Amino acid sequence: MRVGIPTETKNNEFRVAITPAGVAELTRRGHEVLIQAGAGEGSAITDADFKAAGAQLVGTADQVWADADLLLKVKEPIAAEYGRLRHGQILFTFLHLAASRACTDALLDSGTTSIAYETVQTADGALPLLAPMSEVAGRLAAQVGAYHLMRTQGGRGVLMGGVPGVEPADVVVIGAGTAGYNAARIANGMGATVTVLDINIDKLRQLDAEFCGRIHTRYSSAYELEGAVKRADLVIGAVLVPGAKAPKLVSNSLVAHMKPGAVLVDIAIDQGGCFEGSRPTTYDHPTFAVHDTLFYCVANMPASVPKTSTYALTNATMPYVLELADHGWRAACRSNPALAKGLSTHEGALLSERVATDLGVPFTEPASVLA
Ligand SMILES: CNc1ncnc2c1ncn2[C@@H]1O[C@H](CO)[C@@H](O)[C@H]1O
Repeated sequence: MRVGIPTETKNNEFRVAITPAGVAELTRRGHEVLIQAGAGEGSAITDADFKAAGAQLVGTADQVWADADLLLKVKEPIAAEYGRLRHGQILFTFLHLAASRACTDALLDSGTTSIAYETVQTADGALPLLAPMSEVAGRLAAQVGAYHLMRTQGGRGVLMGGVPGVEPADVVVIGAGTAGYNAARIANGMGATVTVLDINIDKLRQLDAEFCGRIHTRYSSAYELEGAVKRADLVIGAVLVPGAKAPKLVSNSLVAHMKPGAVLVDIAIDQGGCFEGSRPTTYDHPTFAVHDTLFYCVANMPASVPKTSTYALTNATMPYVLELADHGWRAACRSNPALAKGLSTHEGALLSERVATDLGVPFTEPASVLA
């Protein structure tokens, strides 16, 4: 058994799918760990750090993919990587197959076995590998929203927390899930007057207790959302629905009635976004205009703080990585139903019903390959 970790190849993808701690634990259990030279540098992990932990440093991506029985990544394989996919390999990474027929087809045709980080799901319904990325994105949303509120960024020119005697930014967070909770928490810590909207009153009750009412909570009726958004300096869209696409909760018509220079940060942009006018941008020109407002729609936000997010992710993936390495995909999935819910492809079979219907291709019951 060799576990291989290649360098991430997507635009501004600085994260890596393992850290020296994880390398140490794998090598201690008798597994070889092959890591592409430079793979951790985006995350401030040097080749020397990885080697001291037991990793075999490999000069090329091609050798990692060729030699590895278990291949750990952060993002989905891109076109340039399709020719590296292999029948006898297990790939464990964020896949988002519903968003790519091409990626889905590449995995099936290769016959490879793949497990998606984002559909690994515990009995209580939680998504333990997606969770830390939602936490990072939410906290990032507050700090990037604060920055783009500066007049020198085209924003309204409002300081998050005000100063004594002067109004703070009015911040509206749409969605009180993991991402939204974390956005409201940081925005609140910066001094902003934060209102969180959700249709799940239990989540609002949780926010109300945690901050003793300092974070305002409003039931998200259409009337309430319009009114709050109209008054906001900063709107953070954090309604991320697990699976298919995000609802368009904020219309361009509504945007036209917003304060000039208001900033809208969509952290559901990887699901088409929850604003109507949202188009996925990137760090080069992260913002565009919509009716005198500024939209921030950068996809893959956690990639911008890789030192943090590499650890957040791999801390969460570690026990699954160890199970897969120790026991192989089938035994691991048989023993751990949370991991089985991530099973995506195997030997040309597509194993996600939700992915299959969204693409309109056949689905093979996961039970048929596990039992
Ligand atoms: C108005 N429409 C809406 N407004 C506010 N939150 C919503 C919403 N639709 C879904 N959500 C919430 O989004 C959160 C995270 O996806 C969940 O807590 C949902 O309850």
